[PDB]
Amino acid sequence: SKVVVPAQGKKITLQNGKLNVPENPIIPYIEGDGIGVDVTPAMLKVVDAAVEKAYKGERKISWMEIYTGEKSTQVYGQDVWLPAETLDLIREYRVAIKGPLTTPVGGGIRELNVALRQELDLYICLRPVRYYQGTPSPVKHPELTDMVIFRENSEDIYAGIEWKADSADAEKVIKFLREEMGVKKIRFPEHCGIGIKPCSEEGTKRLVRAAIEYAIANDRDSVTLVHKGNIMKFTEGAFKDWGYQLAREEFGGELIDGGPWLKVKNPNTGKEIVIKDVIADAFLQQILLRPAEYDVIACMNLNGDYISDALAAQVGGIGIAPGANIGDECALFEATHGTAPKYAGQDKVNPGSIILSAEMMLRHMGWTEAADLIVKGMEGAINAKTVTYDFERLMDGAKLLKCSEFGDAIIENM
Amino acid sequence: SKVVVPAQGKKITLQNGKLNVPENPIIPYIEGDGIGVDVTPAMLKVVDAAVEKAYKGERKISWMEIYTGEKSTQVYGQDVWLPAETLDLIREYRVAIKGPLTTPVGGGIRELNVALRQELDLYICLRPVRYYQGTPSPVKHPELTDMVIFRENSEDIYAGIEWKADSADAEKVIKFLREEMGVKKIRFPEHCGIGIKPCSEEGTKRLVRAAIEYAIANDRDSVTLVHKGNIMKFTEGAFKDWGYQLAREEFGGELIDGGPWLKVKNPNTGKEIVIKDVIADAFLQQILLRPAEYDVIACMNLNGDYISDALAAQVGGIGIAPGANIGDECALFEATHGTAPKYAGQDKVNPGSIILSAEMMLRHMGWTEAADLIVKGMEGAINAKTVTYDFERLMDGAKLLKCSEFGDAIIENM
Ligand SMILES: [Mg+2]
Ligand SMILES: [Mg+2]
Repeated sequence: SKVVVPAQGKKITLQNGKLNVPENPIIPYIEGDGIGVDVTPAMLKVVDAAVEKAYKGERKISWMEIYTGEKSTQVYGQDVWLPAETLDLIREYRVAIKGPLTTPVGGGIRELNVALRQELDLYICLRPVRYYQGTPSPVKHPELTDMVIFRENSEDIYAGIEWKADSADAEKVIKFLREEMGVKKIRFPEHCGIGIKPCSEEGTKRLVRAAIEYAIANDRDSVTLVHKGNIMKFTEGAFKDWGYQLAREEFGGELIDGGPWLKVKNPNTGKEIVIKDVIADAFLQQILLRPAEYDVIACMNLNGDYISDALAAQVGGIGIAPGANIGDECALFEATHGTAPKYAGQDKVNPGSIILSAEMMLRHMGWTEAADLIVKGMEGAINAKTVTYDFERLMDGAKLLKCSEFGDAIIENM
Repeated sequence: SKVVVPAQGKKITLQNGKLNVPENPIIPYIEGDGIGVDVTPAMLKVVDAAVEKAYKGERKISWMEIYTGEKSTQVYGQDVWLPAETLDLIREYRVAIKGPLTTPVGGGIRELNVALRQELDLYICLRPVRYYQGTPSPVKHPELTDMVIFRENSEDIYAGIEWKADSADAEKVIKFLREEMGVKKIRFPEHCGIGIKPCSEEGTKRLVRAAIEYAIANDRDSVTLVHKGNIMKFTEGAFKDWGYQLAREEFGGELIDGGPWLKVKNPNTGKEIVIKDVIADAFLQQILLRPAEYDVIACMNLNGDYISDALAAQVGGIGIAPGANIGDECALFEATHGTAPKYAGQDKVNPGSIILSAEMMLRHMGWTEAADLIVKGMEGAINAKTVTYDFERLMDGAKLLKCSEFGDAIIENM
């Protein structure tokens, strides 16, 4: 109703599990607030250059702007941060990509990024992190990191089931706990806020199934389930046991003998994928001390949040980290950084993240060559030391490029 | 009743907030399971050498072995992993130190380490991490890390309030949530485990008060509250707001203008301590990318768990990381690593952690000179490259010492 749907262009179709992508598909994009106004132009430009170059004019993307966050209130009225048609359109057109989103404080509004994931049931947050040769890193050997995070998006403490301290609701559930459930374990029951952490068996099994499958399809070496199950036995511990059980029941998992680790034979490459687990705080140490030991990672929402942030910082990619939120009916690719309002409009921040989310999207559409051209361009520009301010501060010998220029530098290196 | 309390020796006294330490105090020690049998002898030895050297025979520690974990079942019978007198004795004699602890699976037993903290109400987990010059580090600039973690020990999801999926209890609280609380937010209510996360106002304020005080007393530069309050508003967000409020109300905090950060003037040194906060996943990035920006850290239980593990790995100290659990009535110093059963009895693992927990204990007793001699010894042995296998693997030019020998190497460098 304020979205102008492209005159030329045709809907991506979901013909039973498989995407049927036309040569001129309509892709919804949400510009994003803050520096969204800088990085989303650079991304439209390098993606159009990359499918122009790859298919020699045969294909073109019809971009369709849709709204969420701050831009949505400037388009539909002060009070609408998430248009109900944004959710219908993402679902209708099947893939979309978004820039950073501002969520307001003072208005009782829950995080808009999370809200999209939950509302659309995009239960897989897929964050690939690998080192791009030449980016400044705080660690001695960032080349050793080549991991893929499968973070569960729909349950855990992120579900948003909580009550304020001294509220009547909190007073009530705490009464239910102490009186009806007999819980003698809340140190201070007065002035106490309460959060709920749910972990179901369908919720962890649809995620782990996606991770092992990814591992077969890209014939990766292992799947590590990470969890804090020794303390939280019935949510995080349950997660790990449902994960092993699924590897045993659906993927023909066998004990690497003695247990607990399992071996899954990739039906395609013949290799063996080790299914293993490690306690989450020890994992935070293991990624820094022995990164080559880990490959595909499956975990719950809060852990997945932390893991991907820590790993993106160690490969020097806190501004070039790609992200996808995939459900069964649609997928939403996104910049993983914030809106950085101080820099908005200066054309200076790194477009890197949203551009690599655009390559994940292209790869997801099956337009593999266009997607290969982008990681080619990226490697080329980073190696040329033709870089944006955030990388140049840390490099000696680098040429400082604006956001839009770094876009053109990716197209030059294609 | 199986504890032989020293013939010579005298109880530490708590004469209203202040410890009255005699010259021959009785200190309870729990040996620990696994490599506890290797590292606890080395610690008794370097601490006795350090108070012998410091006070020229005037003082001596009367060590009193008390039991928990696996050793306790070999002493009191198969079923007692935590003697009720362990808790009375730690509380009576005021300071104690423990080695690693095995908690069994298959028996419905909750983590013995956590259980001690909760049972004794030791609400401050105090983990100092700083770099020891010469230890192998995975990062380029570990010298930049000099942080102190104040982790809340008594509430959060660690409190252990959870129910199994398909259990009657879980069926009941989920019914209460959906029907009586109107929660439409559990994606899969069937086959779902449920965990409870409590965060009270007395619980976060007794912790933050301890952290700011530490900061005045050691005139550190800042206190960072870390939290995930944008998602968990009423527990982690509450934590941050109760923390700012306490800095404002008790420590005369003032806006570093515009907000949100506050300035506390140290009544002793005259300097200003900045009180600030940062979202926890971004913090995991900030410690690696800008460690010099952070000093004293205050956070809840799960975050504190993760932060200290990640920081100890970046300074190369996953085996020499000290720890204290401090309450108002007693304190328990501890090895922070696990029991490492494959290595137990080989005299090979690093005694480093429990020895630096012993220096924190000495420092806590006011026996400062003995405590200074230990960090002197430690620096000396690490710099001599006279080291245990875990450091030698990563060093070129190092002399490989057994656990007990590394003990003697600390006494030589004193
Ligand atoms: Mg995050
Ligand atoms: Mg831990």
